[PDB]
Amino acid sequence: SDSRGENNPFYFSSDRRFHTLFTNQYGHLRILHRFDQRSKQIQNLENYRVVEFKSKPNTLLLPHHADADFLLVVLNGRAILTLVNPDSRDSYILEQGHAQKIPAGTTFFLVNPDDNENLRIIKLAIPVNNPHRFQDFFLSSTEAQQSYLRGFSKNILEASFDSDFKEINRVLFGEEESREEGVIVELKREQIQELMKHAKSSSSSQDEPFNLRNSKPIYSNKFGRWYEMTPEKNPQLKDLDVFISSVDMKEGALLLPHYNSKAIVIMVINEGEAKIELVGLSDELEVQRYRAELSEDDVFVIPAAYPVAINATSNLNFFAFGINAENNQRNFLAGGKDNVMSEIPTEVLEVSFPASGKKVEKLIKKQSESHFVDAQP
Amino acid sequence: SDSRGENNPFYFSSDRRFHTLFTNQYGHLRILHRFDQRSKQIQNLENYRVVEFKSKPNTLLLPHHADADFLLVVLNGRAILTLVNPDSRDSYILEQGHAQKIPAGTTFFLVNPDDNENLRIIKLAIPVNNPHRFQDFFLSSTEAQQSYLRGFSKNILEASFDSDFKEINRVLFGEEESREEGVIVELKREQIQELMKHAKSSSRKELSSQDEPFNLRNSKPIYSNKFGRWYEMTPEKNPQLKDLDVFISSVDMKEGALLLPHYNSKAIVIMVINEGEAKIELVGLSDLEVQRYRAELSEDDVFVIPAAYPVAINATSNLNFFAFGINAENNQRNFLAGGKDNVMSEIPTEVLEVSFPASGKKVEKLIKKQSESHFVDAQP
Amino acid sequence: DSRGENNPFYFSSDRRFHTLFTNQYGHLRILHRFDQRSKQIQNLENYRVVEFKSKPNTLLLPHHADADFLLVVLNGRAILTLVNPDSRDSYILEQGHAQKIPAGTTFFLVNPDDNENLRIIKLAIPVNNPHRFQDFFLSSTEAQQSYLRGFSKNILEASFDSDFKEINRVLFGEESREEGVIVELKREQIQELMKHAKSSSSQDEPFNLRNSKPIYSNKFGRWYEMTPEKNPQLKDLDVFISSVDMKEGALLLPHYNSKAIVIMVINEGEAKIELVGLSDESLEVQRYRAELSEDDVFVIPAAYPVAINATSNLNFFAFGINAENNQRNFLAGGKDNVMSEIPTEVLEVSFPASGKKVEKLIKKQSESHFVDAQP
Ligand SMILES: [Ca+2]
Ligand SMILES: [Ca+2]
Ligand SMILES: [Ca+2]
Repeated sequence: SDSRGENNPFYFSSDRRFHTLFTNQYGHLRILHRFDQRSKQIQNLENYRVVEFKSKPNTLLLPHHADADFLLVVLNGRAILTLVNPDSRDSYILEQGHAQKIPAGTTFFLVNPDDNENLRIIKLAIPVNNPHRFQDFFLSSTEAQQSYLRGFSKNILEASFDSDFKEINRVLFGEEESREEGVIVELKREQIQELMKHAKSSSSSQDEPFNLRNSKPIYSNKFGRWYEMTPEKNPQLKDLDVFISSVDMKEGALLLPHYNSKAIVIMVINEGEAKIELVGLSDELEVQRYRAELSEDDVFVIPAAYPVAINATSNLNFFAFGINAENNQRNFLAGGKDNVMSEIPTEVLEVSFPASGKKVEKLIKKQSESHFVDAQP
Repeated sequence: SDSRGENNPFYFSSDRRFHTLFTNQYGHLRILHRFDQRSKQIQNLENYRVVEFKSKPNTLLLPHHADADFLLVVLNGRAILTLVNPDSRDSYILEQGHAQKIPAGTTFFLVNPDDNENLRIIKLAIPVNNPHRFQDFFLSSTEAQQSYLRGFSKNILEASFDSDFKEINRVLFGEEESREEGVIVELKREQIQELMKHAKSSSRKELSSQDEPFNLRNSKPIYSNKFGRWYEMTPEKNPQLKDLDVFISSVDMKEGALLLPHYNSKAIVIMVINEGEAKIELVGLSDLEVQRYRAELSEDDVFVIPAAYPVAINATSNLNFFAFGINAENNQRNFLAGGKDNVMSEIPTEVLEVSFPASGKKVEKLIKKQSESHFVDAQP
Repeated sequence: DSRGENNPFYFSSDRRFHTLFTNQYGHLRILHRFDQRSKQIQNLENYRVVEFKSKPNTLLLPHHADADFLLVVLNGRAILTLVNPDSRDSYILEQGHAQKIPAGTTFFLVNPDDNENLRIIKLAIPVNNPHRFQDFFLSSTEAQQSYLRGFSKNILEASFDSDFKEINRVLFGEESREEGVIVELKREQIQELMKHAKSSSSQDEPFNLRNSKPIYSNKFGRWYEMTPEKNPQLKDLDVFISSVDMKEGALLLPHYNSKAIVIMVINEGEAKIELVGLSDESLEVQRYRAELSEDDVFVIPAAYPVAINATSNLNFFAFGINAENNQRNFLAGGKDNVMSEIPTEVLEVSFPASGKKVEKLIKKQSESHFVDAQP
């Protein structure tokens, strides 16, 4: 009666739950299948899309903008993010863990300055025109796509650029100098240098990128570490009412059963393997079990209030976006810290469970560690 | 053009428009049929649900949390509301009229500390995961439901509680019969008093804390006379209400009293009958003739007054109803008769002259005939 | 290529409006639902647009609607009176004036001019149902019963403290009732409620974007714009308003609004508009074109590139939804040209020609925003 694997509606595997928007020899862009189409239980995520981006060393994703706000996050590798504005531009160096909100319609390009490592990015998108999807407008002209400038008539273009259409087509379109093949190209090492010296490394600005990784972990012991930034801590995060998390776990570590009070969590596996257990209510009852094994790039959604537990089967790190973030309270159901069960009066425990109240409190204090424990032990 | 009784889409009778979520000898929890499913004319109430809870003396609603924001209101009686947080807990004693916003996901339990009076509660619910409904997660293990802790596997449970499953199952699940029968149990006085010790009181004389239970009945009525009185708290005056953009009303009317025709400018009102009976007249527009919506209201019935729709209420017995005003911010109640808050009496003569058949003279005259305000006698 | 009536972003005065009421003294029309014509602008589903036109010395009878209104005077003059529970406020509205009318506010409208017509466009935000609103007229005419008629004899008698007969005579009169919701007033009358009114909570009264410094301005056109960050009423609605003047033969350079969904209407004149979308295997652009005439409405989705040719002297007004911090990115010219902010190395690979050449072309056009439609 359990919902496991690809039958688990909260599981979005990279193997079967993504759609490739673009892919070539240098990298790819993939968009996660819609949340609400997979399950009505997370219908309120219908206004969010998730994009995964990967590109090989010394690559560049060409200038483009979208009718969607983006909360870009670097899961693995390093990158140069340049936001191009109407009368200025800003380049930033994003290290693993760095996040940055990109207002909708902001033209931008991305570089993987690393000479040997791939760049992996996870991006939360909030569409503007249609609540369920957005469009990527590439200003560039490649064999894979026409520049949107091509949408204007000859007369408009000639009067706009104060030039003959033959020069315009020759220089910008190349649709009788040759154009690149796709929206992800490889740059010469020297070129990466020029772009690199102009970028600014992040050392909570309303604009500049931030790294939750270099803040004090909210939870930290021998089995795991948990970094988290909330809208209370960051203005970009407050605008989106979203919190972000980055958690490390050693092989054999267990993230104890817990539930987020009001936040809907979208998590992604950065590296490692994990077994996750989610509890829902069956459908005047009985609990509905949702199980899944997560691997690199897999996405999983933890609905607000649904109890959850994660067992790391290998060293692991996962990232998470918390929707409806403001004042979320993480309620643990075991351990000696943030444990809501330990906050219930003896008299209430007496009637809430079969055994006596004192017999329940005794069992509750058994586990002396908090948040992360030995999966065995 | 007269939709009345159970054919009135804005009427949600206690009799046919509720679904029982749980019921037993000590009390029951019911949820109103979805608003949007009844009428597209109130489509924007789709993200709201309404729950009615009623329990006997000395009872307790076991600890649980829900994926929905709650605006809990004690319609009748008194209760101890305890909010159990990750690392602490707060208890409050709620007298009739008290309201408190319970953030989504907050584990809480509820007790009727009164020895002879029932506890009647009405909750405005705003679901988080799905806009149309929420789930109730009970931590307890009873014959009626499994603890959500059961959803986890034995290995996770053992590791989590650092104990053998044999013990865990016996202590928390047990499926002699040690478990209670349902999610609402009866407690002994000693237990009640013990759950009362740290419970805080609002105390009108004291200085209130914006994040704790508040009672609109301890404030000065906005309207008040021989026939009825109206208490009201708005988001402008309360942060909990502001976060929800909702106002709350508590209206007292004596038998034979008429609540004059009026309309709320922008708030969509969900009203519920606390005690008594009344006849309601709501005015809508047909798809230009007017469309009439009438209903006879009694205890626990819910009725929706769409924003801008004119409405009048006639109390056929002493009455008290409570109301939730959605899209509340800066709402302006426009009365259509009487000598106060009457929008008509604010229309220049020349405009009244062409607006109605008679001269602006005769019209302004008919307007000033009623010297009462808000509440008048229903049978002069 | 989608053009004319086949362009889903084009909402013509000729066939995309529905008349709510019309008589010899004026009419009220509401635009067909945006989302019903195109899913590309589904997020405009909670908005409606109404066009109001009344001749000299007319009055729109007192009424209220379960919808927030942002009323704009396209052409003409007007007296807007907001009738509250315990008071009333009259405002003189000149061409270009805008005023927000909170939902449920009873108001009446007068065209005090002797010859000029009153033309208004209203942005509406429904309260009870997201897709439409109800207009409640207090008045009693041959076209509509007063909503008071909805209450019973007993309620009415007790409410007004009078026998029904008098009530039914003074208010309903099914010395008779007018023909419709728009009536003509004698000059004497106009003068009356005219002198009471007030022209030119301060930041809660009508405002006029044309009394501000144009954001862009030259010999070919000028652009007046008021955003949420400059007006409280606009901030509540998260809407910006625009008034653009263009002389015949002028070209508004290719550009796009970063996050604002724009609803524009042609006040006077005619224009040619070119919008760029994407088709949905080389990815091709989708061209949306149309000729915009008086009262026509056209929607520019956020992020969609657009350009406009004024084929006659022209003025258009626009509503910007999701306005907060909108960034208008121009794609040519000197000022606000995002292409000129792209580094040489990046341009080098984004286009066929070399970076230096791309840069040379981009700088060829030294003029900004508005230019002559001639190279
Ligand atoms: Ca027990
Ligand atoms: Ca008359
Ligand atoms: Ca090139």
